[PDB]
Amino acid sequence: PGSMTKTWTLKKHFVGYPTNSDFELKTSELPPLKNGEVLLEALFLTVDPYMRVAAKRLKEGDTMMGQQVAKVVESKNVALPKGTIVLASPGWTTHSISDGKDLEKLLTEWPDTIPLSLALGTVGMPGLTAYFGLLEICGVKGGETVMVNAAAGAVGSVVGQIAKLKGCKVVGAVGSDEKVAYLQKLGFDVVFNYKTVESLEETLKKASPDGYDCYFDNVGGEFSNTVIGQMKKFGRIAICGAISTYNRTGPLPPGPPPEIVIYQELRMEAFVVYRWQGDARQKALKDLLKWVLEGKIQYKEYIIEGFENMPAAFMGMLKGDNLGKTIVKA
Amino acid sequence: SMTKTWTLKKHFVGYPTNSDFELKTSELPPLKNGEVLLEALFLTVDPYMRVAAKRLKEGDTMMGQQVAKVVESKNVALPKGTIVLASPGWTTHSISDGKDLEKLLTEWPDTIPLSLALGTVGMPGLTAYFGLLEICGVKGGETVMVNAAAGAVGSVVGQIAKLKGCKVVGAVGSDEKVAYLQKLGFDVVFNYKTVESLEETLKKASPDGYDCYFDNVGGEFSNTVIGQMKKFGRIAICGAISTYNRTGPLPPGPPPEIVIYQELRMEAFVVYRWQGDARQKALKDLLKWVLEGKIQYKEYIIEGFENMPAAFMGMLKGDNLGKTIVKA
Amino acid sequence: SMTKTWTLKKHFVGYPTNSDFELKTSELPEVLLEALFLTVDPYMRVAAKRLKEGDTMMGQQVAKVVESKNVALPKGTIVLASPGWTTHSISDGKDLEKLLTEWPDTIPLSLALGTVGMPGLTAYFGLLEICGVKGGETVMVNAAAGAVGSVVGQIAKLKGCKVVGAVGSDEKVAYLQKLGFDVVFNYKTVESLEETLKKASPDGYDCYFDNVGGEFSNTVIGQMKKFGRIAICGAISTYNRTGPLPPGPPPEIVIYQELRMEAFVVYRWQGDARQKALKDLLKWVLEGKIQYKEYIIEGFENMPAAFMGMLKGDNLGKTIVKA
Amino acid sequence: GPGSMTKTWTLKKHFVGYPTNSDFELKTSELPPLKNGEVLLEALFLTVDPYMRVAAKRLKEGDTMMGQQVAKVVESKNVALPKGTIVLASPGWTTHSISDGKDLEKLLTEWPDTIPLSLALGTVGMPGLTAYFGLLEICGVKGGETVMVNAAAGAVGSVVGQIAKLKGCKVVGAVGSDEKVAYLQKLGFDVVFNYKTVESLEETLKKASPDGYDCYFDNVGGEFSNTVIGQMKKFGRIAICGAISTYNRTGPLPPGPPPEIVIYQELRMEAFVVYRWQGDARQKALKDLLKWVLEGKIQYKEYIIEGFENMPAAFMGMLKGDNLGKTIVKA
Ligand SMILES: NC(=O)c1ccc[n+]([C@@H]2O[C@H](COP(=O)([O-])OP(=O)(O)OC[C@H]3O[C@@H](n4cnc5c(N)ncnc54)[C@H](OP(=O)(O)O)[C@@H]3O)[C@@H](O)[C@H]2O)c1
Ligand SMILES: NC(=O)c1ccc[n+]([C@@H]2O[C@H](COP(=O)([O-])OP(=O)(O)OC[C@H]3O[C@@H](n4cnc5c(N)ncnc54)[C@H](OP(=O)(O)O)[C@@H]3O)[C@@H](O)[C@H]2O)c1
Ligand SMILES: NC(=O)c1ccc[n+]([C@@H]2O[C@H](COP(=O)([O-])OP(=O)(O)OC[C@H]3O[C@@H](n4cnc5c(N)ncnc54)[C@H](OP(=O)(O)O)[C@@H]3O)[C@@H](O)[C@H]2O)c1
Ligand SMILES: NC(=O)c1ccc[n+]([C@@H]2O[C@H](COP(=O)([O-])OP(=O)(O)OC[C@H]3O[C@@H](n4cnc5c(N)ncnc54)[C@H](OP(=O)(O)O)[C@@H]3O)[C@@H](O)[C@H]2O)c1
Ligand SMILES: COc1ccc2c(c1)c(CC(=O)O)c(C)n2C(=O)c1ccc(Cl)cc1
Ligand SMILES: COc1ccc2c(c1)c(CC(=O)O)c(C)n2C(=O)c1ccc(Cl)cc1
Ligand SMILES: COc1ccc2c(c1)c(CC(=O)O)c(C)n2C(=O)c1ccc(Cl)cc1
Ligand SMILES: COc1ccc2c(c1)c(CC(=O)O)c(C)n2C(=O)c1ccc(Cl)cc1
Ligand SMILES: [Cl-]
Ligand SMILES: [Cl-]
Ligand SMILES: [Cl-]
Ligand SMILES: [Cl-]
Ligand SMILES: [Cl-]
Ligand SMILES: [Cl-]
Ligand SMILES: [Cl-]
Ligand SMILES: [Cl-]
Ligand SMILES: [Cl-]
Ligand SMILES: [Cl-]
Ligand SMILES: [Cl-]
Ligand SMILES: [Cl-]
Ligand SMILES: [Cl-]
Ligand SMILES: [Cl-]
Ligand SMILES: [Cl-]
Ligand SMILES: [Cl-]
Ligand SMILES: [Cl-]
Ligand SMILES: [Cl-]
Ligand SMILES: [Cl-]
Ligand SMILES: [Cl-]
Repeated sequence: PGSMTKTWTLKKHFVGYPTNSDFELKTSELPPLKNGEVLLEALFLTVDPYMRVAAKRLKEGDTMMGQQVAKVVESKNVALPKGTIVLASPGWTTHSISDGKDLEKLLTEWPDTIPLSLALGTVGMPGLTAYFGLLEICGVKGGETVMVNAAAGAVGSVVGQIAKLKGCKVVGAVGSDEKVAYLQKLGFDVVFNYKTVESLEETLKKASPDGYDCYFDNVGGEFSNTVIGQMKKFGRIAICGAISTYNRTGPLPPGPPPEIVIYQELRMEAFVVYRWQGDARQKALKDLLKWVLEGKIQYKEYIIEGFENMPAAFMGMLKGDNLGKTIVKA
Repeated sequence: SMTKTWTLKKHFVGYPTNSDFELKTSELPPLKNGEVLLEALFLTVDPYMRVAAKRLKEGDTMMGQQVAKVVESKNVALPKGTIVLASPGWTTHSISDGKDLEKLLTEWPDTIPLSLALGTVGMPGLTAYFGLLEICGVKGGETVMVNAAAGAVGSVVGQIAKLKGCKVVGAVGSDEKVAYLQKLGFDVVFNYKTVESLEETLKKASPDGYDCYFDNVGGEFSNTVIGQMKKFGRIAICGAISTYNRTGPLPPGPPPEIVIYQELRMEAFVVYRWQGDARQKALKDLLKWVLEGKIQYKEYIIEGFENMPAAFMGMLKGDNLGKTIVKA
Repeated sequence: SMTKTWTLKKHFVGYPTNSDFELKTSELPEVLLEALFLTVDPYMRVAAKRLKEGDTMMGQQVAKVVESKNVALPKGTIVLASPGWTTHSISDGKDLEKLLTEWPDTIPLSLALGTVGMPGLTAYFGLLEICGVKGGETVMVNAAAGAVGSVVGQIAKLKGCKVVGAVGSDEKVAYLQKLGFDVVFNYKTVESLEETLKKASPDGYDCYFDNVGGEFSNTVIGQMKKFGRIAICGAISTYNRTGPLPPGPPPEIVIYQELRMEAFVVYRWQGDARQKALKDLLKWVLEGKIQYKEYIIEGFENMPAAFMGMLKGDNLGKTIVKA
Repeated sequence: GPGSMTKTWTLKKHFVGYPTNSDFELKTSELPPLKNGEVLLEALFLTVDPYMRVAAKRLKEGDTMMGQQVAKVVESKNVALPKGTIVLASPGWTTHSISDGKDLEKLLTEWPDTIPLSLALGTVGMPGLTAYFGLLEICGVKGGETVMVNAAAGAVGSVVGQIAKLKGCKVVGAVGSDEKVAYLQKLGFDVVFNYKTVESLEETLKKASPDGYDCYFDNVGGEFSNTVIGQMKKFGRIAICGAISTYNRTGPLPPGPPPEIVIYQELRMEAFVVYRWQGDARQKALKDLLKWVLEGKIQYKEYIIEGFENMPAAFMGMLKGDNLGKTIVKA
C-alpha cells in the first residue's frame, strides 16, 4: 500500500578509490505486498571492502550490493510478523520487499545488551571470517605467534582477540597511532603503525625475531612480501583479503620471493567465509556471541548516521577512517 | 568582512571527495594604507591543484587564481570598481596590498567574458601558446598530437596549430568532445576511452608519424605516442594528468630503445617562465585570434562558490568541455 | 690423495657463464669416494647465492669406495654422497646413503639421482601428498619433460588422472605424447597460453604441480577449479631473474576460488614414508609404468656446461654428468 | 689469387637476460680470392659495446654479430689502400674480411705513434665522440656547471667527466666498484661513489651537491635516473645517451620519473645517437679529442682482453661491469 524507498546505485565504475560522483541516490515506489511477503525497513547497513571489487561486475545503474539488519514494518506472512528483526541483502536501500526465502533470523539467544549492528560485525560475517580464517585455515592450537594486518578493522581486531584468548602472541599492523593505542589497550603483544615505521622488515623482525607461525592476511601486496620473508618453516597463511590492490591504479605489485616460499615450505590457503555452513557456522556464531558477553572480545563500532552518507562511509572505510566495524545507522 | 574559504580538510587519496574539503567562514581585518578589498567574480579550478595540494598543511586554503572586483579601496592606484587578477586561493573576499595583482589587457572588450582572463586569454591560453610555438617550434605543416584536446589548454593548442597551417590529431574522453572538436575543424579526433587500439588509431590518423606531441596526459598514453614520433620529434611536456590521482607507482616509462633511436627532444615548462614583452605579445595575440574567430571559446561554468570543490572534481573526471570556471 | 673441484668464482648475474666457474685441484689428507655420476639441479642456481666466492659448488653424486678405514663402508660399495662438484672426497660415513638393497642390474646407477632418487621423490610426494590425487583428477604440470615433471605425469597416469603438460620444444612434446600424456604443448610457441589451457581442459584443473612459477602460473591459476590444490615445487622462471619478480596472480581469483597452495622440500619425508616411496618408484620403473630418459654428459670438466644447458632447456629427462 | 681463412662469431640463440656462452657460436669459413679493387683486412683490435645487446634482437639466429674493428690491409689489389694501411671497418665479429674500400675509414693523417691504435675504438673514436657531443652540444656546458654522470668509469662516462673537468665543471660520478671509485678520484673527479654500496642513492647525491645538478649525462636509466631527476636544478639538462639498466632486464620496465618534478623543474631532456654528427663537425671533435689525449687532459685507460675466442666473454663481462675503461679485444 504505497511505500517509498531510497536506493544508492553505481553511476560510474570506480577508478582508483571511489568518489562521490560515482554514486547516485534514487527514489522509487515499491508495489503493494503480495501474499506471504513482508516490508523490511533498514535499521543498520554494512559497507565492506569486497564491495569495491564486486562493483566491477555491476552495470551502471545497478544497486550497490550489501547486507543489513532490518525489521518487518508490514507483514502478510505468518512466519514473519510485524516487528521481527532479520538479516537481508537487498543492497543499499532503505526499504525492500521479501517473500521470506532470502532472510536469516538472528541467534535465538541474542541479548538486549548488545547492539543489533553486531549481527553485521563481530557476531556476523566479519567475525565468522576471523573465526574460520584463524582457527581452521591457520589452525592455531595455542602458543603460536600470529601476524595480522588491518588489525584494527572488523576482521583483524577479532582475529587478534581470538588469538589472544587461545594463548597466542599477536603482532598487529594498523595505519594510525590512534589504532596502535587502542589495540595496545586490548593487550596485543606488539602493535605498530605500518605507515610511519622506518622499515617494515626491521619492525617485524624485532616484534618476533624467531618468525611467525601464522599470517592472517587482509592486505596483500608489498606488505605481504615482507611478512612472507619472516614466516617460520611450515608457516601457514590465511589469504583473507588483499585490500592494498582493491583501489590500485596500476599493475599488481611483484609476487613474493618464490625461493622463500619453497625453502620455508609455506602453506597458503585462501577462503570465502560462506564455505562454512550448518553446524560449524552456527557453533562459530554462538562462540563469538559468548566471547563478546564474557569480555574476551570487546566490541567497538564506527557508526555513521544517515543513509545519505553511505557512500562516504564506504569510501572512508577503504581509506582507513574506521576503528572497528563500519556501520551505517539508517 | 564576511568571507567564505574552501580549505583542505584531508590530503587527497586518489580522486578528491567532498570529505576532503571544508568550507570555513572568517572575518577579514580592516583595510590598512595601500590595501584594497577584492570580491571574487570568477574563480578557476585547475589540475595542478591536485598535485600542489600535497604541500599544503591540513586546514590551509586551496590555492588558485580569480578575476575579482574592488569593493573597497584605500589605494589610489586601484580605485573601487577595478577588475584584477589575484591569487588568494578559494575565497570570496581577500585583502591585497596591490603588489601581487595584474590588470586585464587595456583593450579588453565587453563582448568577451571576463572569465577568459582565466582561460584562453589567460594562463591556459599562454600555456598552449608557448608550448606549441616555442617548445615544439611549429612553423607550419607539422603534424601535432594533442591529448585532452577539448580541455582549456588542449583546445587552444589545436586551434593555434590549425591557424598556423598544421595538421591536428586530438584525443578526448567522450563522444561529445569528439563532435565538438570535429566541428572546430581538427583533422582527426578520437575517443581514447573507446577505441579498440590506441596504437592503431594513432597510426591511421597519421601513418607518417608526428612532428610534435603536446602532452597533457602522460602515462601509458604517452608511451604509445612516443612510439610514433618522427626522428628529432619534439615533445612539449605540459602536464601528466593521468598520474595526478595515482595511488600506486607510476607506470613504466617509454622503451629507451625508441627514445634514443628517434633522438627525441622533450622539454617541460611552467607558463610563468615567460614574462614581460614576450608574454604580453602572446596575450594580445590570443585576444586578437578570439575576436577574429580563429580561436572559438567554450566554457564549462558552474554557478556558486559552494560548488567549487564539485567543479574541481568534475574537471578531474572529464566533465568539462573547455575551461572550467566557477561563477561566484 | 688428490681431487678435482668445481668452485664458484663469481656470483651469478642472470644465467651462469663459464667465467663464473673455476676448476681447481686440491690435496686431500673414513673412506675415499670417487664419483661415478654427478647431478646438476635447478636449486643450485638459487643456493649458490649463500656460497662465498671460492667455495665448492653443492650437489649429490653416486660414488665408489676406493679406500676404506671403516668396514661398514668397504671397498667397492656404491653409495650416495653430497661432497659437491668434486671427483674425490673424504667422509666419516655418517652422511652417506646406500642404494636400495634390491637394486637390479637392468637399471643404470644414475637413476639414484633421478626417477628413483631425489627428483622422483619430489614428484611422488608433491603429487600424492600435496595435491592428494585420488584418481580422475585433471593435473596441470609444467616442465613436464624434466626429471620431476616427467615423473609427475607418469605417476598421475598410472593413478587414473588426466595429464596436461607444458614443455619448451617440439621434441619434448613428441616424447611426452609417446609416454601417453593426454595433452602436451610447447609453451614457447603457442599463440595464447590462456586458450591452450582452456581448450586442453574447459572444465578446469583440479591440481597444479608447479615447477615454473611466474607469469605462466598466473594463467594456470585463472583456470583452477574451486578448492583446487597447487603443489609449489619450483619456480625456475625466476631463478635467473635480473630485475623484479612479475606481478602475482589477481587476488580476487585466488580468494574466490579458495585455492590451497603448499610448497615443499622433498627432504621433509624421511624414514618409512620415504623408503616406501623409493620402493614404489623402483617397482614402477621395472613394471614399465614409469619410463626413464636421461640427458647424460660425459666428463667432470663439462659439469658447468651441463648445469647451464639444463637451465636453458636443452635436456630431455634428468641431467646427469658421467665422471 | 689465393684464398684466406677467417673466424666469425655468430648469434646462436637470442639473449634472455644477460647473454651466456651458449648464445654464441664460433664458425670457420674460407674467404674468396681478392678481385681488383679489393683488400684483405686482418683485425688488430675489436670493440664490444652495450648497444650490441639491443641490436642483436633484430638479427636472425645464425647472423654475424655486429661491431667495429681496427684492421690492417695484409693483401691489396687497390692502389689507394696499400699493404700496411690501418683502417676502421665494421664487418662484425670476424678476424678476416674482404672490402672493396667503400665502407672503410683510414686513420687520421696526424695519428701519432705514441697512442695505441685501439683508441680509435674508444676515446678517439665512437665512444669519445658520444661523450663529446652529448656533453658539449646536448647538455651545452659552458663552464661552471655541476654534472652528474653515471657509468663514469666506462668508455663514454670517463670521457664525459674529463671533458667536463677541462671545461671548468664540477663532476659527480657513479660507478659500480670500489676500484672504479679510486681510479676516478685519482683523475680528479670532485665526487665519486659506488652506487651498489651506498646506503641511500638520494642522500649520496644530495651531499655530493646540495645545490642540485645542472646537467645529467645519463648512461643508465631506470630507477637510478628517477633519483637523479629529483635533484636536477630548474631548467636542468639531461643528455639521454643510454639506458643500460634495461638492456638485460628480464621483466617490465621500471616506473618512469615523477612527472611533477620534470614539469615543476622545467627540465629539458634530449636523446641522441653519435652518428648524427658527420663531416666537418665530426672531424673537428676527433681532432679535439686527440689533442686533449696528447696534452694529458684526457687520460686513456683500456680494459684489454686478449684472444678473439674470448670476444663473447668480453662482451658479457662489460655488460656486467668488469671493465675499467673501453673494453677492447686484442686479436
Ligand atoms: N570471506 C573473506 O575472505 C572475507 C570476508 C570479509 C572480509 N575480507 C577481507 O578482509 C579485509 C578486512 O575486511 P573488513 O570488513 O574487516 O574491513 P576493515 O578492516 O574494517 O576496513 C578496511 C581497512 O583496511 C585498511 N586498508 C585500506 N587500504 C589499505 C592498504 N593499502 N594497506 C593496508 N591497509 C589498508 C584500513 O585500515 P588501516 O588504517 O589499518 O590501513 C581500513 O580501515 C579486506 O581485505 C576484506 O576484503 C575477506
Ligand atoms: N605546465 C603548465 O604551465 C601548465 C599550465 C596549465 C595546465 N597544465 C596541464 O595541462 C593539462 C590540462 O590542463 P587544463 O587546465 O587544460 O585542464 P582541462 O583539460 O580543461 O581538464 C582536464 C582534462 O583532462 C582529462 N583527463 C582526466 N583524467 C585523464 C586521464 N586519466 N587520461 C586522460 N585524460 C584525462 C579530462 O578530459 P577527457 O574527457 O579528455 O578525459 C579533463 O577534462 C593538465 O595536465 C595540467 O596540469 C600545465
Ligand atoms: N625439493 C623440491 O621441492 C624440489 C626438488 C627438485 C626440483 N625442484 C624444482 O623442480 C623444478 C624442476 O627441476 P628438475 O630437477 O626436474 O630439472 P628440469 O625439470 O630438467 O629443470 C630444467 C627445465 O626447466 C625448464 N625451464 C627452464 N627455464 C624455464 C622457464 N623460464 N620457463 C619454463 N620452463 C623453464 C626447461 O624445460 P622446458 O623448456 O621444457 O620447460 C628445463 O629443461 C625446478 O624448479 C626445481 O627447483 C624442487
Ligand atoms: N647514443 C649513443 O650514440 C651511444 C653511443 C655509445 C654508447 N652509448 C651508451 O652509453 C652507455 C655506455 O656505453 P660504453 O660503450 O661506455 O660502455 P661502458 O660504460 O664502458 O660499459 C658498460 C658499463 O655500464 C655499467 N652498467 C651495466 N649494467 C648497469 C646497471 N644495471 N646499472 C648501472 N650501471 C650498469 C657497468 O659499469 P658499473 O660497474 O659502474 O655499473 C659497465 O662497466 C651505454 O648505455 C651505451 O648504450 C650511447
Ligand atoms: C627456490 O629456491 C630454493 C633454494 C634452495 C633450495 C631449493 C629451492 C630446494 C628445492 C628445489 O627448488 O629443488 C632445495 C632442496 N634447496 C636447498 O638449497 C636445500 C639443500 C639441502 C637440503 Cl637438505 C634442503 C634444501
Ligand atoms: C638503446 O637501444 C639501442 C639500440 C640500438 C642502438 C643504440 C641503442 C645505439 C646507441 C647506443 O646505445 O650505443 C646505437 C648506435 N644503436 C645501433 O644499433 C646503431 C648501430 C649503427 C648505427 Cl650507424 C646506428 C645505430
Ligand atoms: C577480492 O575480491 C573479492 C570479490 C568479491 C568478493 C570477495 C572478494 C569476497 C570476500 C571479501 O574479500 O570480503 C566476497 C564475499 N565477495 C563477494 O562479492 C560475495 C558476495 C556475496 C556472497 Cl554470498 C559471496 C561473495
Ligand atoms: C605536475 O605537477 C605539478 C605540480 C605543481 C604545479 C604544476 C604541475 C604546474 C603546471 C600545471 O600542471 O599546470 C604548476 C603551475 N604548479 C604549481 O604548483 C605552481 C603554482 C604557482 C606558480 Cl607561480 C608556479 C607553479
Ligand atoms: Cl556498464
Ligand atoms: Cl621494509
Ligand atoms: Cl624456522
Ligand atoms: Cl573503547
Ligand atoms: Cl593532497
Ligand atoms: Cl599536513
Ligand atoms: Cl593498444
Ligand atoms: Cl622518421
Ligand atoms: Cl604569433
Ligand atoms: Cl650466486
Ligand atoms: Cl662473497
Ligand atoms: Cl596468454
Ligand atoms: Cl569451479
Ligand atoms: Cl563464493
Ligand atoms: Cl700489427
Ligand atoms: Cl630468429
Ligand atoms: Cl635511494
Ligand atoms: Cl632549483
Ligand atoms: Cl626492457
Ligand atoms: Cl693508470
